[PDB]
Amino acid sequence: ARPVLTHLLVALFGMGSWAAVNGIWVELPVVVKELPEGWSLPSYVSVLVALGNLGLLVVTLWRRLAPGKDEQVPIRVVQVLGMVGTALLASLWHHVAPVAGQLHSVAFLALAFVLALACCASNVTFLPFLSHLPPRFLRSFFLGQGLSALLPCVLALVQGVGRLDFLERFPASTFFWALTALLVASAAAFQGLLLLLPPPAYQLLSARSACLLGLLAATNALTNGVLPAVQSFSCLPYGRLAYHLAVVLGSAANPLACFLAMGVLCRSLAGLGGLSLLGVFCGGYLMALAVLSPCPPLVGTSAGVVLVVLSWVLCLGVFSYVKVAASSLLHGGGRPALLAAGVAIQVGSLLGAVAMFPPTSIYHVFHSRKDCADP
Ligand SMILES: Cc1cc2nc3c(=O)[nH]c(=O)nc-3n(C[C@H](O)[C@H](O)[C@H](O)CO)c2cc1C
Ligand SMILES: Cc1cc2nc3c(=O)[nH]c(=O)nc-3n(C[C@H](O)[C@H](O)[C@H](O)CO)c2cc1C
Repeated sequence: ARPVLTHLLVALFGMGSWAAVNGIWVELPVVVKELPEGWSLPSYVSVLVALGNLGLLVVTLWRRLAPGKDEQVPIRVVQVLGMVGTALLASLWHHVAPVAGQLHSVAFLALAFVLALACCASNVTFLPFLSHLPPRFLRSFFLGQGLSALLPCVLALVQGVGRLDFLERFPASTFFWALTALLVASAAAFQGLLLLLPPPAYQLLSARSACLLGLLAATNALTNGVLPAVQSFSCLPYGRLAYHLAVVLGSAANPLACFLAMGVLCRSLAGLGGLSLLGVFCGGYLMALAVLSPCPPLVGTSAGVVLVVLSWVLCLGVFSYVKVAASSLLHGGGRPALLAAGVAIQVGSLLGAVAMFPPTSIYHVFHSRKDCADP
C-alpha cells in the first residue's frame, strides 16, 4: 500500500548483503602494512572467498533435512553471522601465531573465511525471498546490492587509503565498526520489511532458461574472478589519480546501472547478448593492458588515463545492467526460478576465481611496478 517505503526497505535489505567482503578488499592496504604476510594477502582473501561457497551446501542440506520449516531462519542466521564476524574482526584483527613454523595472521583469515561463508549463502538465501513481491522490487534489491560496494569505497576515500608513507585519519577499528553499523541497519530494515508484508517443471531444461543462466555465469565469472585480480596491475602504471578514479567510478557504476534499469529495461535475449559482447570487449582490453604492466601503451599521457578509466566504467556498468535484466526475466518462474539464478551466479564466480588462481599465484604472469620509477 506504501510502495516507496517498501522500495527503501528492500534496498537496505539488499545493501546489507556483500558489505563485509567489499570492505575488507578496500581496506587491504591499511592492514597489509602490519601483517606478517605482506602483499601476498590479496591472493589469500581470494582463495578464502572462493572456498566460502560451502554455505550453499549447508543451506541445501538444511532445506532437505528440515523440509517444511520456516524460510526466515537462514536469513537471520546469515545476518547474525555477519554482524558478529565484523565485530570480532574489528576487535582482534592484529593477532599473529606461528603456524607451520612461520608467523601467520590466524584471526584475520579465520574471520574472513566466516564472513565469506555468510556472504556466499546470502545469495541463495536473500534473492529467492523476493518472490513474495512484484518484479519492480528486484531492481531496488540490486540497487541496494550495488550501494553495498559503493559506500565502503567512499569510506576509504574519507579515511585516506592510498595516499603516497602517510598516516590515515583513523585506524581499521573504526572502519570495521562502521561496517558493523551498516549490517545492523540492514538487519533492522529486513525486520521492518517482514512487518510490511501481509500475514501468510518444463522450464529448467528449456533453451530460453539456459541462455540466461549461461549469461549470468559468464558475466559473473568475469566481474568477480578476473577484474579484482588485474585491477592494480592495469591501473597503477598511470599514477595515483588514475587508480583512485578507476576504483571509485567502477564502484559507482553499479547503482547508476540499476537506476537506468529502473528507467528502461531490455527484454530480448539478443540485446543482452550484444551488451555482454560489448562488455567482454572492454574486459579483454583491460587484461591486455595488465599483461604489459611494466610499460603499457600511451603511458604518461592524458589519453591513457581516460582510456583506462572509461574501460572500467563501461565494463562494470554493462555487466550490472545485464545481471539486473536477466534476473528480472527469470522472476516469472517463482522461488524455484530465482533459486536457479543465485546458484548460477555463485558457480560462475567460483569458476572465475579458480581459473584466475594459476596465472596469479603459481606462475606470476603479471609483473608489479616499483613506485616513483619508470622502467
Ligand atoms: C574477491 C571478491 C569476490 C567476490 N565474489 C562475489 C561473488 O561470488 N558473488 C557476488 O555476487 N559478488 C562477489 N563479490 C562482490 C561483487 O563484486 C558484488 O556483487 C558487488 O561488489 C556488490 O554487489 C566479490 C567481491 C570480491 C572483492
Ligand atoms: C599482488 C600485489 C598487489 C598490489 N596491490 C597494490 C594495491 O592495491 N595498491 C597499491 O598501491 N599497490 C599495490 N601493489 C604494489 C605495492 O604497493 C608495491 O610493491 C610497493 O609500492 C613497493 O614498495 C601491489 C603489489 C602486488 C605484488
